[PDB]
Amino acid sequence: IRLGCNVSAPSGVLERVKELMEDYSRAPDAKFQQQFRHLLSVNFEEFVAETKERNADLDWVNPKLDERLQLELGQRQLEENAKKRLEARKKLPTMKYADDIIQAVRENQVILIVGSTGCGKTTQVPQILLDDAISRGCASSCRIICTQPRRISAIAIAEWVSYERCESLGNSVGYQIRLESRKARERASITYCTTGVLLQQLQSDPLMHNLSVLILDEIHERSVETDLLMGLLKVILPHRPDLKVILMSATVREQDFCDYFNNCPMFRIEGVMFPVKMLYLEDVLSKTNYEFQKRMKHEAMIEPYLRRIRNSYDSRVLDKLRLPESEGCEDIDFIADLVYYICENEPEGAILVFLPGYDKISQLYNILDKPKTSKGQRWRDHMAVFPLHSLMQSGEQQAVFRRPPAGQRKVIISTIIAETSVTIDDVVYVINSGRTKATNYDIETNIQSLDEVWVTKANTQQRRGRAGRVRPGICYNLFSRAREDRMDDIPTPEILRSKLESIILSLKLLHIDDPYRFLQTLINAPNPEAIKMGVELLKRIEALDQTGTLTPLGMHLAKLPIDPQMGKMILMSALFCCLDPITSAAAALSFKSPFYSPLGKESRVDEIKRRMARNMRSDHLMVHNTIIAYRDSRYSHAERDFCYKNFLSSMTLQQLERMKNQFSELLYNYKFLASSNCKDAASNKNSEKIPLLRAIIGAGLYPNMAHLRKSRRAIHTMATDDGRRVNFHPSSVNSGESGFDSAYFVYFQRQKSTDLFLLDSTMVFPMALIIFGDGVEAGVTQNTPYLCVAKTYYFKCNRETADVVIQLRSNLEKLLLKKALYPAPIEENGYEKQLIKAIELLLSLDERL
DNA sequence: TAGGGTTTT
Repeated sequence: IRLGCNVSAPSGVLERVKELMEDYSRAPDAKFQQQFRHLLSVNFEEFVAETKERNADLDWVNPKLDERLQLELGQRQLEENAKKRLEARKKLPTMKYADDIIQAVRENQVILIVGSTGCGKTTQVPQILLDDAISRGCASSCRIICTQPRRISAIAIAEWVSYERCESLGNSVGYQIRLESRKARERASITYCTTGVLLQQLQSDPLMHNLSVLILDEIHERSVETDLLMGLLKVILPHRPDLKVILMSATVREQDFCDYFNNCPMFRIEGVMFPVKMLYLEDVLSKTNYEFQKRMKHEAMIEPYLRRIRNSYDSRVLDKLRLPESEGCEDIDFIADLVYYICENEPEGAILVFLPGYDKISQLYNILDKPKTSKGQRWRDHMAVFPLHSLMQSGEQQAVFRRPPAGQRKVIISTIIAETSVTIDDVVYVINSGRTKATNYDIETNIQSLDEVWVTKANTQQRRGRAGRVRPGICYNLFSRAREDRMDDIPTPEILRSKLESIILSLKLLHIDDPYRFLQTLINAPNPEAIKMGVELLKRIEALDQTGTLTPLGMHLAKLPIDPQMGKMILMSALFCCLDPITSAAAALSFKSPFYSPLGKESRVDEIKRRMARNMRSDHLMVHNTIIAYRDSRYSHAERDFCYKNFLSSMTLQQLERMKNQFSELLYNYKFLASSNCKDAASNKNSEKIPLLRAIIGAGLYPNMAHLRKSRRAIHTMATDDGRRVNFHPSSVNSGESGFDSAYFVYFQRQKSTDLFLLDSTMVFPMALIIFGDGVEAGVTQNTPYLCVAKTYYFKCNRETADVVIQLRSNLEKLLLKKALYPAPIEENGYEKQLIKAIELLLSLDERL
């Protein structure tokens, strides 16, 4: 055993702590307590009964409202506002199956509608059902919820259906995404919402008694949420016979979902796109005649293939397929040539290039921007080149989607962001690398990695679709048909990659107490060892006890829309009066960071983050300081110049502020804060005490610790608590820095790409880990007295301080158990404040002088 | 010295 720095406290400080704890130890209405015990006493039968009396609103119908929307509908279908709209609707393929669909929903509880894009299933199926209920005289019985995976889609689709119905948004159709809603009228209505909104509303209505029809869309994408939702539909619908659900899918393994719902009726609706011709690597080379020069395991794939096409291609075209670099995007000069080829031949239209990630977008941007070849210098002035990437600004401006200036052709260099998330309408040509990046969590080594991999057949068909929204397009795939043959059908469904602590906790609020049982029933059941790992984390942070039952703390965490570790950090900041900086750290880690990474400016972005960090050695507090500067930028009417000079996204910052207010308002509702305003003076009496903020951050990120050992920009010898050598990710503020006041760090995410990096980190102090961690014991090892945390990191510590810290931890354990069970703000002049002050005192010993 | 992409009453 190695022994770290001494953490013993002075006599005078220890005496004040003993007095504070002894004043805390002379202390003698809980709606929450009653609800927590009620959840733990009832079995599932009682819980289904009890939720059916409490959610009874749609037992009530209004016949005069029914009668008036019926008559109003019949005559507004004689106006010429509509009836232009209505015959333009009838040109969508879905509307010819209108009556077959109405009849199928009436006769069956679950149906499935399969259709390619342009078929109108999302637009039309909700209104076919809605207008049928209104026509039949049953308007007020009808409440239609239709889920979508992405926030942008729920809005645009709702604004479209509202237009198709000659209404301002909010009367018959509405949308609800998180922290923004234009709600439809209460009854006879269609609401589009993200799947996550629906999932949060089960906590209050777990058997879906507040809607009459549920439509799940784009389920073939196998997001965690809709895969989760279908699992719970098999629990709910045996108890909701009147509820109608309509599954909706693209033609991507349609049959899986039909199989799941044992064999339900399945419609196939034709689509509307223009033909997109597909070329593979052998076809591109025979048209570009490009030549390369500056493992294998390749040959066994390509040489059989080269014999079955031998008479369909020139022999020299086939010999380039023998090169492993011809495949994918290993040679960017070859992608630049195919861009140059489309510019000379092959008439008007924008080019959409899919490359895996930032590094290879940067490469092809620079070859087209500052060409080395004369062929490319030819074309530099006649291309308007746009990189597209979720950390780049181009998506949140308006030029990437408008048509290019006269005499210039648009070239978009994009990651998979342009497959579904972002949409460009005048694209005619797609260059499909066939390579993207994916995250791989390995249960065996607990190493999450970011690897470049081949795309799936579902992927390439989506990319080919992006070429046929305007004209017949062309799609070039930079890989052979032999490579396509060995591609997977779909990407790994993401629930097999995710960690489950958040889901397991959410299930216990739906009275699904065994997660091994229920998770085994999804389409793709996760590794039961991942569940074991999720449960052990939830046991560690004490959201479940050691028999696995929900604790009072765990019930509050389950009700916060944020991963449960960061949920805990937010509660802590409510009881330790540092709420505004800590909810900033939490929001940013759950959402993304507000900094762009524009091309060519990486070293300048490094300076900005270094300056916003104010030398506090933490990526988390850096964000909070960025947010403090953004508010001052707005108070100053200098917001756009501030965002310009610092490479920050206004819209991300404005979203992080809506999230911090959501957290404080939730905490105010749960009786943990006196005020809902997260910048309130009383909730932030300690918000400037930097050592205390590292303590609360660590209380959330624990047990993700790392210890630093050497120096030299600088070279770091560092390792996580488990012994693996790590480094800070170069995008982190602590990469390469020299002279840390402490050698210990906490982190949210470890990731291997070129090395094992920490993507974010805060420098932390040993006494903070001791107070808020576990695995704390006192003893002697060489002949010196120690005190340790996680039984991993051992610190020299006198026996007077170790006696006080152990007794201080035991009172902190008791205080948290009380505030979870009987929520109230900590009163500024009471017994519980005395314990808090004891902790403020100890941690303050580590401020930089 | 490096950053696939969604999303939460």
